[PDB]
Amino acid sequence: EPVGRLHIFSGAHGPEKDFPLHLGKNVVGRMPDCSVALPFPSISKQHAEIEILAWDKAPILRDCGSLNGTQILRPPKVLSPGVSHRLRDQELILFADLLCQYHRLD
Amino acid sequence: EPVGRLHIFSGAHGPEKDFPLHLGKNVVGRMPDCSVALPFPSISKQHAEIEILAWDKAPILRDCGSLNGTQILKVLSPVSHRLRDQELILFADLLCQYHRL
Repeated sequence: EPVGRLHIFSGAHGPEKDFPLHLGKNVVGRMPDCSVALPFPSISKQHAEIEILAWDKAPILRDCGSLNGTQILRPPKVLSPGVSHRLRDQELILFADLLCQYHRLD
Repeated sequence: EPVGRLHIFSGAHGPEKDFPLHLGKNVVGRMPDCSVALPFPSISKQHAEIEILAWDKAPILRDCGSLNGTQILKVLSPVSHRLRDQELILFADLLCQYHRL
C-alpha cells in the first residue's frame, strides 16, 4: 500500500530503518506524530516534508524551516525553506547529519 | 588483506557495492586498471587517490585534477585531506562512504 520508502542508514542515532511513504504529505520530524519520526536532537519538530501526488511520479521535498537544514546532492546544496526539490528514484538526502535514500515502489 | 573500505550507494547504475582499500596508493578512476574502478562517464580516468600508510593512521584523500571534482560533505583542490571514519565523499556526482575495519 505505500508508494515509496525512505531508508535511513545506520549512524550515531542508531541502526538502519525504513519508513513507508504514502500519497499526500509525509512530514519528517522529531515528533512521534510525524510520518517519518526521527526522535534525534539534531532534527527539528517539523523538519521537512515529502509530498507525493498521484499526478506526478516525482515526490516534492521541501525544508520546513529547520535549524540544521535539509541537504540535497544534485547538486550539493542546503534547501531554501519551502522551495520545491523534485526527487528521483534512489536519490540520497541529508536531514541534519542523517543520511537517507528515497525509493519508488512498484 | 584490506585495511579500509569504500562503500558506493545504490542508484540507477546498480546495487550498493563495497571496494577494498589496501596499504599504499588506492587510485580511484574510470578505467578498469584503477584500484577502485568506478566506470561512470562523469568520473575521470585517474580521478582521486586514497593513500593508506598504516592500519592505525587516518588515510589521505587527494583529488588528481579531475574535471568534475571531489567533495567532502569542503571542495577538494588538486589538498591532502585526512579521512575520518564514516566520511561521506562525492566523486563527481557519485556518493560514497569511507569505512575503517
